[PDB]
Formats: sequence, C-alpha cells, structure tokens
Amino acid sequence: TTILKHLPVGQRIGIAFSGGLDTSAALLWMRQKGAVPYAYTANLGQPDEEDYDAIPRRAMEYGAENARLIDCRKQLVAEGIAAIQCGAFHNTTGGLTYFNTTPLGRAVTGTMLVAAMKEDGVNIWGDGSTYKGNDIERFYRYGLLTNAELQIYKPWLDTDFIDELGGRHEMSEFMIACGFDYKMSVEKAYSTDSNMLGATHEAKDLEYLNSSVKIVNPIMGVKFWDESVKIPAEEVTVRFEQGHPVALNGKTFSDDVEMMLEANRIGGRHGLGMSDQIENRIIEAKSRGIYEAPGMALLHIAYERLLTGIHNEDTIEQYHAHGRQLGRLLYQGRWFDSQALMLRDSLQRWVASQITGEVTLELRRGNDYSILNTVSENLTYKPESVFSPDDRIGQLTMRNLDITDTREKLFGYAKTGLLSSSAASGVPQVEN
Amino acid sequence: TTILKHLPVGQRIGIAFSGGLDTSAALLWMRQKGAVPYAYTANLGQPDEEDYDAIPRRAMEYGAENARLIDCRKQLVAEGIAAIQCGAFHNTTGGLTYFNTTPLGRAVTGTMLVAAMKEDGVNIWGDGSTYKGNDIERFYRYGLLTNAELQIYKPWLDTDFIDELGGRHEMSEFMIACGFDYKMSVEKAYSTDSNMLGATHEAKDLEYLNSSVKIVNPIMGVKFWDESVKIPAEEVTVRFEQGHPVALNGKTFSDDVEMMLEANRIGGRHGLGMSDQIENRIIEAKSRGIYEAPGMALLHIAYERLLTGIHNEDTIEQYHAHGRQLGRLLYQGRWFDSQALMLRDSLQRWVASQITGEVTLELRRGNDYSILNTVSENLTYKPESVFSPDDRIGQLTMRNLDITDTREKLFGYAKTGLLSSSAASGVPQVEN
Amino acid sequence: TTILKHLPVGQRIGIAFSGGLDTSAALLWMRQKGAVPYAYTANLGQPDEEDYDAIPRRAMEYGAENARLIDCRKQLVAEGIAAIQCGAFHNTTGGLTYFNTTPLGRAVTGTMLVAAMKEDGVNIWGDGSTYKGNDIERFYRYGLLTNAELQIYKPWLDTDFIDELGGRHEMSEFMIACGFDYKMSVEKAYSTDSNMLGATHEAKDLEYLNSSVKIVNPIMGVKFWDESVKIPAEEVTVRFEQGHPVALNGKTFSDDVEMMLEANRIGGRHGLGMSDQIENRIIEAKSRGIYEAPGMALLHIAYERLLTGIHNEDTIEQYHAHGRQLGRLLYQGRWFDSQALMLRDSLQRWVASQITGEVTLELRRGNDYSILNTVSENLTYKPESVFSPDDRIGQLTMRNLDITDTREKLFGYAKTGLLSSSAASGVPQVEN
Amino acid sequence: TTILKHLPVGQRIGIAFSGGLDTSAALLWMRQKGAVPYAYTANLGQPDEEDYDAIPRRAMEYGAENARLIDCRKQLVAEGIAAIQCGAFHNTTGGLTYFNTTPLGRAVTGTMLVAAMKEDGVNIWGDGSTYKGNDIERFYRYGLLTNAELQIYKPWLDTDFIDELGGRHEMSEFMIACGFDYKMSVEKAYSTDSNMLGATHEAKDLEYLNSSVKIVNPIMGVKFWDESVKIPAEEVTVRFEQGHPVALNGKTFSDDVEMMLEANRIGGRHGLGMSDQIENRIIEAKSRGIYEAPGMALLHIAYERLLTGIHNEDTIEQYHAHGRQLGRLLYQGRWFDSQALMLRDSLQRWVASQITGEVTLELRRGNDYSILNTVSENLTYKPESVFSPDDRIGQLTMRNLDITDTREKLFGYAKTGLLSSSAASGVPQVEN
Ligand SMILES: NC(=O)NCCC[C@H](N)C(=O)O
Ligand SMILES: NC(=O)NCCC[C@H](N)C(=O)O
Ligand SMILES: NC(=O)NCCC[C@H](N)C(=O)O
Ligand SMILES: NC(=O)NCCC[C@H](N)C(=O)O
Ligand SMILES: N[C@@H](CC(=O)O)C(=O)O
Ligand SMILES: N[C@@H](CC(=O)O)C(=O)O
Ligand SMILES: N[C@@H](CC(=O)O)C(=O)O
Ligand SMILES: N[C@@H](CC(=O)O)C(=O)O
Repeated sequence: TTILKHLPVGQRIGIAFSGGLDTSAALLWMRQKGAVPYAYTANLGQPDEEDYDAIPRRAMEYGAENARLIDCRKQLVAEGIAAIQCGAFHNTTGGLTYFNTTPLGRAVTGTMLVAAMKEDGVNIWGDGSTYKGNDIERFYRYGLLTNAELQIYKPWLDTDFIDELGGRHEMSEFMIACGFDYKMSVEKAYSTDSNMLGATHEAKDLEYLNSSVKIVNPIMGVKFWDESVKIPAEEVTVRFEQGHPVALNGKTFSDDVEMMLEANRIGGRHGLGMSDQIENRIIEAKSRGIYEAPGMALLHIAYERLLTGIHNEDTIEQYHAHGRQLGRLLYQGRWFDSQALMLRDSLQRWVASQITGEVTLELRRGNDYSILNTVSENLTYKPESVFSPDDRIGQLTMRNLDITDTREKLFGYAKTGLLSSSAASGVPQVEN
Repeated sequence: TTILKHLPVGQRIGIAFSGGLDTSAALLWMRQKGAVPYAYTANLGQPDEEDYDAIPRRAMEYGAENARLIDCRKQLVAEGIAAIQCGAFHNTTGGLTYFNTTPLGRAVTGTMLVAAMKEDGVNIWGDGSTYKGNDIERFYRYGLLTNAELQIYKPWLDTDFIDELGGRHEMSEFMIACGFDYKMSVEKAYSTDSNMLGATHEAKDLEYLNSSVKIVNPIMGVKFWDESVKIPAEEVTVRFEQGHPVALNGKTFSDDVEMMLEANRIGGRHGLGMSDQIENRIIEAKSRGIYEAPGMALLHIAYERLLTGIHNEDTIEQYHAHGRQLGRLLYQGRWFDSQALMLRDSLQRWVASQITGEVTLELRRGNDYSILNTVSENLTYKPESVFSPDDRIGQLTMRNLDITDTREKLFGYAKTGLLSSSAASGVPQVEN
Repeated sequence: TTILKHLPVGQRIGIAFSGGLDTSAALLWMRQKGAVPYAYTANLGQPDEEDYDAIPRRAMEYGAENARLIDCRKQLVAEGIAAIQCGAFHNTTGGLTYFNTTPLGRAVTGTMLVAAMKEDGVNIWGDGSTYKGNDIERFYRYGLLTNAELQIYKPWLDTDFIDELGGRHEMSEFMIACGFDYKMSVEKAYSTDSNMLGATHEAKDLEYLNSSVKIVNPIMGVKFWDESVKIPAEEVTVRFEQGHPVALNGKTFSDDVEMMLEANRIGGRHGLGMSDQIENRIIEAKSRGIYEAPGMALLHIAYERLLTGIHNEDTIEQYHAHGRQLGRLLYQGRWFDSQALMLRDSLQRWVASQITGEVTLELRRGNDYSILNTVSENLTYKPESVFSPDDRIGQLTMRNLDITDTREKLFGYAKTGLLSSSAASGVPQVEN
Repeated sequence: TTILKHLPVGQRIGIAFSGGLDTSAALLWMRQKGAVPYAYTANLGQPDEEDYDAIPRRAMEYGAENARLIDCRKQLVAEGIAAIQCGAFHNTTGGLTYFNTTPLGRAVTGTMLVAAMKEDGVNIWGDGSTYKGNDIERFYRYGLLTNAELQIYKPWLDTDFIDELGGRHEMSEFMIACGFDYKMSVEKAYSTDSNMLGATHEAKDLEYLNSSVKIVNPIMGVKFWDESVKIPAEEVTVRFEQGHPVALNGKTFSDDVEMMLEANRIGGRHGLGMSDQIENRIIEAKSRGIYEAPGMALLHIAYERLLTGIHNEDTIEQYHAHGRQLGRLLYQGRWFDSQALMLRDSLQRWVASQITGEVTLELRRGNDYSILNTVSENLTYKPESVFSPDDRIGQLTMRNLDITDTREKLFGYAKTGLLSSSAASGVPQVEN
C-alpha cells in the first residue's frame, strides 16, 4: 500500500524535522526500533524561528542518519505573491480574510522536501500532522505528486508508537531515558503553524468559541486589542509593476523575500490582517482558527484598490469568482492540479499584468486603516463630452421591452402564489 | 415615447421632492411654464433629516398642486434585512464592503412613490438624478415596473430649463425673482444620498483619488480617523432568530425600524462599516465613493460569523456566489427581476432560515473590532470517536488514482511547454 | 463502527433484494451463517421487470425472515420531474445528456427502503453495489440520512463470503448445494441498472472504448442504429402547466406515473435520448456507460424549448449553471443536502412555475428530430414601435467609454507581450 | 458624435459591400448625394457564394471610388477553432447547440474590413445591419476597437435615404432609374447570414413559431427531415493534436481552411448540427433562428468526447462554465474584451492543449449518430489494485459527520416549515 501502518524496519525514512519533542522523540524511537531516519527541515522564514541551522544539528544529535535544511523562502514568497495576484482566499467572515498561508506553506514544503529526499534515495515520508486535519492530506497529495514511488509512514499514527509514547510527558521522559538532558518548552493554550506569509493558531483553548484573540500572543504583530499598547498612525505606500509588488514606501528590494519581510514589519506594527475564522476542513467538519498575515494583508489591500480602478466589471466579477474557487483548491491541497493552474494562470496573465500603480494608506490599529491616495498609469477611472443626455434617453428606452417582460413575470408570480403582491401597488413581496 | 424631452404643458407631473434648491426651483419653473406639479417626499429615515413634515409644506409654498410624505421606512428596512440575509453586496476592496444602501433606497423609493402617484391619477414622473449616473436608470426601471403607463419628465434635463436655470446661483436667484426670500445652504465638497441604511458620498472633490475620507464629515458615525476623537472600546451582542435580527445587547424591539435605528447608533459610535470604493457604474464607466452604513455592517458581521459556524462549504460557496451576483443586480436596479428574486428567495429560505444565534463583539475604531463569543443552537461546529486513523488512511488512499492523473498532466504541461518544470524536482513552475 | 466488516450473527439484516443470484445467494448464506435476513424489493417500474410480486416470494423461498415489496414509483417520477424542471443533468458530450436516472433511483430507493426497514425494527442494511462505484456511497448517504442508527453490512464485501462464494458459478452451485433447482440466466456483455426513468448499461465489454452502442440490446427503446429496423416519423405534442408535464398528444393522465409511462413509449419507438458517456465517478476515476431515458429526453426537449421562449438571459444562464451544479450533487448522492435543495427549490419556484405551454415535435431516429411548433400564454418571444433607430444610436453611443478602455487594454496586453498584436491592424492575436 | 445621422457629403465612406440590392443601391445613392463610397467585401468562404471576384467589380460598376476583396478565411477558421476548443456556445435547447457562427464572422469581419479601410485613409464605416438586431452593435464595437477615430454612417438608417428608397421595389427601380438593367433575385421566406463556419436563417416567415425547419432550404447540408432524400450511414474519424483538428478520415490538410471545408462536406452530407433556437438578443428581446454548422458540429462532438476521457471533473465543470460565459460574450460582440480573452486563453492553454486523440463516429440523419471508438495517448480513462474494499470503507466513514449535519438540517427545515417531511420516514418533501 501507499501508507505504511507500521515501522518499516531497516528502511530509510525521511521525516519533516521541524524540531520539537514530537519529531525529536520520533527520530530516537524510529532509530531505536530499527529504522534509518533522515531529517529534512524547511527554512520557511518562520517569524518565531531565530536559529534554523541549529535544527539539523539537533536531528543529528538525536540519531539522524543525515540532516538537511532545505531553504524554501524564495518559492514560498513566489507562491504567496501568486495568491495575492489571484485573490485566492476563500475563508472570509464579514469581509475579513484568511490568506491561506498554511496551505501555501504546505504546497511548497510538501514538494520541496520530498524532492530533496528523492535526491538522497529516500522513498518513505513522514510528518507530524494529525489524522483529523487538512495538513495530512495536503502533504500526502504534494508528496505523491512529486514522487510517484513515495510511501508514507507517520510514527505518530503507529499504534505501537502511541502505546509506548502517549503524550508530551511520556515523550519528554523518553528523551531523558534515551540519555538526553531534554527540557521541554512552555506549553501554550493553542498550537501554531507559521511561515513567512503567516501564522495560524488553533486547537486547545481556541477550540472554544468563547475564547478570543485575547488569549493569543501574536508572533507577527502587536496586541492591537490591548488599549494600553501604543500604536502611532502610520502612512505607507505600496507600488506594483505589472502586478508584482516592487516597492514599499518608495524603496525597492534586492529580492522578493526582503520585500515580504518588510511588508510584514509594516503590517505587524499595526496588527493588520488578523482574523478569527470558523471554517470547513477537507473532511467536512468545522475548525476554528485565529490567523496572522500582516504583509499579505498589506499587499492584498493595495492590489485590490488598484484592481478596482483598472478593470471592468465582468473582469472583476471573474477575479472574485475564480479567486474564491482557487482559494478552496489551494486549501484542499490542489494548488498544482489542472483546475487550479488554469484559474491561477488566467488571473496572472490577464488581470495582474495590468496592475501597475501605487496606493497610499494610513494604518492605525488592526484592520482600521484609511486609503489616502491611488495612482496608476493604467487607471480607467478618470475624474473627468463622449455622450449626451439624449444618448442616455435612448439607452434607457432600449430597456422597455424587458421591463415589460419582468412586470408580466411579477404578475405571473403573484398569480401562482409566489408573490403576495407584484409591483402594482408598491414593493413586490415574496409570499412568506 | 416614454421619456418626455420637453415640459408637458397642462399635465400633472409628479416629482420626487426631497427638498432643496433643485426640486424647489423645478416646482416653481414647471408651475410657471404651465405644468401642474405634484410633490411626493419619501420618508427614508435619513440620518441628516430632522423635520420631514416641513418638506411637503415647502412644496405647497412653492406652488405644488398637492404635496405628500410617503413613509418608506418599514419597506426600506425589510429590504435591507433581506440584503443582509443574502450578502447581496458586490463592491468590495480588500474585503471592505459597500452595502448597496442607495440601490436599496431606490428600489423602495422608485416603487412606492410611483405607486402613490398612481393613486392620485398622476402618470408623469421626474427626479433629480443626472443622465450620467446609475440612479436615473434605477428610478426609470422601478417606476415603469410599478406603472406600465408611466412617462418620465426631468426638467433638469430639459434644454429649455438648463438655458434659463443653469447652476445653483441662477436657481437661487430664480427663487428670489419668484418672490421667495430663499437662502441656499452651505455647499459641501461632495454630494450625498442618505437613508436609514446608509449614506453615500461622491462627486465634486471626491472625484479626485487624492482626496480621502478625511474631507468627509460623516453623518452616521464619528471621525474615527481623527486621533483626537475619543472612542471607548465597546462590547455588543447581536442575536438572530431564523435569520432575523431580533436583539441588540439583549434587548428586543417593537419593530425592525427601531432595531435598525439602534444598530446604527451602536455602529456609529465607532464609525464601523465605512469604506472607500472605486466602482463600475451601469453605463460601464467608473465612479468613486465614500460610504457609511454602521448598522448594516454590524448585522453583516454577526450574520456571517453565525453562517460560518452553521453551514457546509458548498452552501457557503453558493451564498457568496449568489450574493455577489444579486448584489450586482441590486446595483443595476434589477432587485425585483426574476434573476434576482430567484437568488434572494433561495438564500432567505435555505441559508438564512437556519441562522439562529448570537455573536459578541468588541468594537473599537472604524473596522477594527474583535469577535468575543459565538453561540447557536444550530452550530455544526463542535469543539468536541466517529472516525479512526485507519478510516482516514482509506480516505487518503482513495485519492491515488486522481493524483497520478494530475502528475501525468504536470508532465504533459511541461512537455507542451506550459510549465517550466513539473513537480518532479519541486514546485511546478508556469513558463513565464 | 458504521460499516460492519463481518456478518452480524444473530441480528436482523435488511437487504435490497432485487432478485437474482447475488442477492439470492446472499440470503441463503446469511441465513446459513446465523443472521436473520429480511428482504425489501423496490418497485421502480423497471422496463425489464414483468412480475414484481414474484420477487418477495423468492426471498421467502430462500429463507428470508420476511419479504416486502416497497412501491417507489410515485416518488421516483416526482423526483424525475423535479430533475427535468431543474435541468439537473451534468454529464453531457457534444450536447447529448445523461439524465442522472440511476442517481434519482438511488435517492428514492435508499431513503424508502431504509425507512421501511425502520418500521420493522431492522437497523442493519446491505445492497449489492461494489466498493468501486458510486452506488455504494449513494446508498450509504441516503440510508444514514433516513436512519441515524443504521449500520451497513454487505456480505459481498465480506472476505468470508468471497472466500466461499467467489463468482457466479460458485454461487449458482451454492444455490444447488443448498437444495434449490436453481437455473442462472443468460449473461449479457454488460451490466444494467434500470428504473422507470432510465436504464444504465456499463461494465464488462462496455469498459472498452471500442465497444459501442451496437453491442447493446436497448430495453426502453429500439435499435435505431440498425438500418433494418423501420421507424416511421412521428409527431408528438408535450404540454406543461406551471412546469408540470400534464399532456402528451392532447391526452391528460390520472397520475404522473402513467404520464411518464406514456412518455417512455413515445420516446422508445424512436430510441430518443440514448447517449454514450465517459464520466468521473465520485472517487475521481472514470467510468463509461451507455444510457437510455426516452421519456425524460422527450420532456427535457419540450421543457427547454418553452424555457427559451419565456425567460430572460440572466435567468436562463442561472438555470444552466444551477442545473449543472445540482446534477453533480445528484450524482454524488447529495440530492437532499442543503446545497442541492436550495438550487432545486429555487429553479422549481422561479423558473418552472412559468413554464406553461406546448411543444410539437417530429421524432425520427435516435436524437434526430425537428421542432414543429411552440406555443405558450407566457411567451416573451413575440413575432411582432417601442423603440426608434435613434434610441439605438444612443444605446450604442453609451458603449464608447468602455470600448476605449478595452482598446487600451489590448494595447497594454500587446505591450507586456500577451498579445502578438492588438486590434490596430486586425484580429487581435494571443501570443503563442 | 460617433454615429453620423445624415450623409457626410464630400467624405470617403467605407461600406461592407456584400453585394445585393441594399449595398448596391446604397453605393449609387451615396455617390449620387455627394459622398465618395469605397467598397470592401469580406471573403468568408460563404457556402452560397461561387464568385467573390465578381463582387468588387459590381461595386466599381455602381460608382465605388475603389473596391477591395479582403480575404478573411484564415482568421475566421482560426477563431472558429478557438471557439471549438473553448466550447464557447451558450444558446442550447435540449442540448442542441448554436455554434455562434455569425458572432465569429462579425469579430473577424468587423476588425479586418475596418483595418483595411484604415489603410486607405477611410475613417467612416457603414454596413446593412438593422437597428433592431445584434449585428449593428457587434460591428460598432469591433470597428471602434480597431479604429479609435472611426465614425459610423448607415444610409439604411438615414431618414433621407428611407424616404426616397423605401423597400426592395423602390430600390430595384432606383437601380433601373440610375441606368442599370438591374434584375433582383428570387426572395426567400427568411434572411440568411452565412460564412464558412455556418449559416444562420431568421426573420420573415421564420418569425412565426409555427414555421419550422421544413420551410428552409439548407445551404450547407441536406434536407434530412425529408424522408425521400437518401442518406447512407457514414463512418468518420476526427483526430486532434494538442487540441488542434489535424485529420479527418486519416487525411491531413495543407491548412486549416481546407480542413474546415472538408469537415463541412462530411457533416453536410448528413445535415449534422442543425438546430432551431429562440434566443435573447443583446437588447433583451427574443429572436428565433434556424442554424447550420456541419463542420463545427463534427469537431465539437469529437473534441468533447476526448475531453470526457481526459480531464477531471473540476476541470470539465470549469470548461462548461467558462465556455457558456465566453459564448455569451462572443454573442455580445465582446470576443476580444479582457473578460473574454482571459477565459479563452485559459481554456486553450490548460484544457485544449491535452486534447490529443481520435474519435470514430457513424453519422446518419441530422443529429442522429453513434460513437464507435475513442482513443487518446492522454486518456485518464482506463478499462483496467490501487485501492482496497477496506480503503473505501474508510472513505465512506469519513462522510459521517457531515451526513449528520445534513440530517439535522433536514429536521430544522421541517421544523421551520420549509419541508413537509425530512428523511425520517422516506423522501424529504419541500412544502408546496
Ligand atoms: N496550528 C495549526 O495547526 N494550523 C494549521 C492549519 C491552519 C488552517 N486551519 C488551515 O487549514 O490552513
Ligand atoms: N451622492 C450620491 O450621488 N450617491 C448615490 C450613488 C451611490 C453609489 N455610487 C451607488 O450607485 O449606489
Ligand atoms: N449498470 C450500472 O451499474 N449502472 C449504474 C450506474 C450508472 C451511472 N454510471 C451512474 O453512476 O449514474
Ligand atoms: N439572418 C441573419 O440575420 N442572421 C444573423 C444573426 C444570427 C443569430 N441570431 C446571431 O445573432 O448570431
Ligand atoms: N495542523 C493540524 C490542523 C490541520 O492539519 O488542519 C493537524 O495536523 O491536525
Ligand atoms: N446620484 C448621482 C450618482 C448616480 O446616480 O449614480 C447621479 O444622479 O448621477
Ligand atoms: N452499480 C455499479 C456502478 C456504480 O455503482 O457506480 C457498482 O455497484 O459498482
Ligand atoms: N442581421 C440581422 C439580425 C441581427 O443583427 O441580430 C439584423 O441586422 O437585424
């Protein structure tokens, strides 16, 4: 089968070693039960990571046959920018958007780490995602897409493993019993997946709808909800060239990673982009999360403001429709499937290519901001004798036949009982 | 024809008398040129109107054959609530929404005032909307829908009228010359259309993209962008029953108008809901506006938060798609056309009927707020042994055939040149 | 768990007893291994069934604790008519449509037979659908929807069962060994699922794309592809009232089942509606089928012809879009889920309610037919001074601003390299 | 203004000279009233045209300053093939499709003839389309797109012209009075627009819904409805390479025009593709037409059959949705607008690029045909141990949570009155 239920003794197993008790304990346990574990750590520019080079060394200290750090920042930012160009975000609440940052991280991580293992002749994969979430399926799909011969082994789902190593306490004691003066970190009231595009918090106390953003200590921005933290209003300019974010506050960057890093700083000072979403997981059961994505939010606002001053209505409607559909595919782990690529490619080529301009905003607290200026050499919006009042009288008169058709429909609907009353005496009323 | 180009001497002409120089001068001029003008004023609960009863009297003072005040508040709020239940809002920028408040006002005004004229045997209609905007067409459609025999006469578009009465100065002098000690009001740097659902500001200085919300003096809320205005954080609860907004902060209301009035007060203290949009008019040319809708925004946020904890993904996707399409139809003046009614009715019956619950928010400045609690007897979201790890391994394995199909597609796309590279070595790349 | 992997000894198990070796052998085997089997047979008006009453008796002869015949014809036809009103058909090839007849049969069968078992205190269900198709999942969903406590047991998927009773030969010998002078029928080169709405043929030799409709012996119509079968051209009239098919050739019926039965006869004489489709199963793997649905096809053609003479473009576009989406949900076994009901209800209320009229056709062979007449008291199509040439000049002139915007876009696209050339010298060309 | 209401005396006016009384009489009349008329005739490979070179000569005989024949066949076929690749056809009745052949002809004609006039310094355009149809607006848009300075003058809409030259009789007498022994052709009971892609018949007697295809003498195919015309069954193979039609019956062609010409012959022998549609014109009023497009129909059927054996469900759903939307844009004259190009480009790149294969059909009469074989090196359909019965049990079990959610919804809908009954006792029933 594709998924190995129990430890493949004697075989090389590649595991996404993010570091931390779960992956650390798994390395020792696998190495202990007879498997040859290889560690691969993705450099995703995590806002809460300050020493990536130390991670592969810890894997080696714990028995890894070999350990590698795969830099995925360039690809992550490129896909994040593509997501921005396509408005590929489907989970919204009252307009506030989740920027699908974890889904983007998985697309890049799942393909690059598996490709890297491919290089080292490692054909068995394993990551710590649970059998209850979306990530296990995202990694599964991206991995198999990259390596047709891939097999999956998740010690965390192996009954043998769980029997021995139940929870965090058993695992930390396991580290100690294995000869390592291990000291487990302080446990938060929620779990977090983070990368340069965003941080997603959920589980534990965030599973209760009565818990709010107040129990969260943001890692990409400030506590804007705390009236005691001072946040001075700030002006920022975002400029695009053919849809590509090239300048922030008039400054260009040597690469897009530095640009995103700066967009994150600007947005973070204000807590821009944070939202609270209840969403539908791939397995059709709901999950609740609190999300951060300051840089993505900043670019999203500027990009759409320009879009509204540049494209026609049919094109904007298609951008919203295709973007929402693509956002869902991205969330499902299908970002590289034909149905996704066709929408992504289309929006990048025909919509984003014309987004050249600059937007000036004043950021205050959280999602409270104002648009101060909008400029573009491609605007179709023009403050300024192409048509006359009489031309409009003609255009209005052309509507008469269809208006009559609708009036007759309203009469018909009232007749068959659908409407309480038509437009004859006022506002049509749908029978209740 | 339907549209009378020149004054119908001797005939009864009904005009939407909002009050103000344009309609006042038109009454005198029409009465002067030989027409019999009738005034109809819609009570829309305008936030900037404090004495509706005075308006019909001014029409009578100016020569109106008769003057009437048509109360449209109940219908306006009912349609506004329907819009909320359907998420019928299509103009969004970075998520910030325009709540189509003027379009909703026109649907109710255009049908009720024309129906009222019908009662008085008046079959000629006229309002002050320009030949350049959307309103002239909204009124046109709603009027004809209600009265098949309606004819339209807009003195403001009559060459004879414009020759004599050019601008505001000529008109005010006309009032004086006609024997009225008329005193024209202070002129703002933008025009405004307002009603109990919202206020829409545009034209004049707002036509420049360098002008911002800063030149606007909000009439439904506070200047949250001015750091000197104090705005204490405030907790608010919004509760729905089968999709109907019934309680704010635990209090119920004798009618929906009082509810909306209170939603407006709560939202207004914070400036909730204000946005700046560049949009596409019906005639396919762009327009820029700054909008207020505090109560609508408040209900919208609570309604969608509940929706996310109650409906499945396909149903939510259909709510967003149908709502955006309906929003556009609403904006086009087709709110009562079959293609709109079918979407509106559908969302009200199958989506809104299940929205029973309460949302607790903390409002701060503008659109900066936090969700504090979400409850519903209908939640499908549940913080809490229906499926096992092995059940998921099966579900994941069922994806294999299609994943292979996609891998082959990626190879094919790379072959025909579409992709630089497939997933074989990492992240697929669309050829640039 | 929900699905019992092995025989629930001692328990009452309800099985969909269509009759035939598979269900017959299963009854004996289950009764033999210690289970108490109950038989439920759905009367679906199968075109190839001539003696339904005989089936429950055979179940009793084979050991059934009890046997029942559940009449599902009325419900089947009602859902088929709803499908017609909604154009709920998504699998089309060059326009030729699959009328989702098996999916409709499952929705009705899965709910009614399980509800019937409910009555007899039977809470374990089992049908002969394979683990490779769509039916196992349709029955699963409809059954659980009707009975929350339902458990599923499919002897045909029980390793114990397969070990003993492999194929048809082992089973027929099993019948003999169990004391029944059993004689298995003639085996066809494909399998068939049939009901009053249609017959679906697939599997066996139909799995090869080189096999065609020529290997099929149609059970609802004639072999129109065989030039030797004579098929006289025939005129037929189909009349609807508020979307309901009420008359065929000027004759009304005592009930809708008789109407569908007659629609089947008319269509069958010609082989109307037959198609060959390669489709995507729920598990994302393709399947090939040859389908019959003479009556459904007849009503579909008349219904849509009327629709085109009655509804406006936006409404027709929504009918096609919603119908295709609903067709897919129907095929997935989600015909009663909220996302389906909302589309179905909407189309029935606002689109079908106005479909009152009569269409006259001449049927010849297969899908070769001609429309001879179309009438409706609700037509908006009228062969017959509402607008003048000058009104149109105005309407055309109003397009100028946007045309300029598009011309500029074409220049822009040519500039960034998207287009080889704009419209400047002729036909714009997308860079290859 | 853009549209000149009366003859521009002294100016060069370019007119689409198809030949025939209307354009011939207009040339003399314009040349007579003081204008300098230039003739441009599009070679569209009309099935009913046998001598294109003779047309410019007749224009010269009638006074044209100059006359040119612009060959548009290559471009017409290229756009027709693009339409096929995108399924850009929106008017369907019971599945039978209108292949938007006139709209495709206008896109190519309107741009190329205007571009040609551009070359000769002619900036005033005029064609014979009426102020009541779609063509006047298609030509208007395509012309202005190609030439920003274009002005339009249609003598047929000039009151002066109509006063003098009313109908066909007045015009033929005008030709005679102008010194030409003119002999007008036999008048048919309908009008026709034809090109190499198709022929569209409408107006006159076809305006009555009681007239049928029987009054039409097809110009691209045979009278398949006439039982006396013999039509031998015929086998045909259609093969594509990366979505491009390259071979018919195993033979390749020196160019696509020859390919389409042959596709037309094959389809024509059978009358394949003919349909009768009632549709919605751009001005929102219905029109009835009878259409021919034998070659387009042939390619459409083969193309879609391959599509169904090659692409996944999401991709096929997007092909149908985008194609229908694009078909409408094509019909509206917006084939080169951004909202159209984005859908067209997308379908060509991601869907059509993979359509490599061959389909074998047997054509009989009209749209009665059978699929005999389907082959493709890219099929994802495979008649032939990737997943086990137990894998499916897991996949089915994962549906439980959502099924419960739907069951609860059905209970809720029954409670609020929407449903008569839920699934508890059988088939859910929507309250009537
Ligand atoms: N802490 C986490 O586990 N976050 C990862 C998932 C985030 C979000 N629910 C998603 O599926 O994208
Ligand atoms: N001040 C205004 O004229 N506002 C009315 C129009 C508001 C907005 N552009 C709309 O069309 O709904
Ligand atoms: N013979 C059959 O097994 N037919 C039943 C399935 C028909 C078609 N593939 C469907 O899923 O509706
Ligand atoms: N005979 C014609 O005038 N045909 C041209 C129009 C065909 C069809 N109604 C269309 O608009 O494409
Ligand atoms: N990362 C979490 C949430 C998710 O995957 O959706 C898990 O592994 O379950
Ligand atoms: N009320 C403004 C704007 C609009 O109608 O769209 C006008 O009359 O032009
Ligand atoms: N009835 C067949 C086909 C299907 O279910 O889709 C099976 O049981 O596999
Ligand atoms: N060609 C016809 C029909 C159409 O244009 O739609 C006309 O000129 O009116």
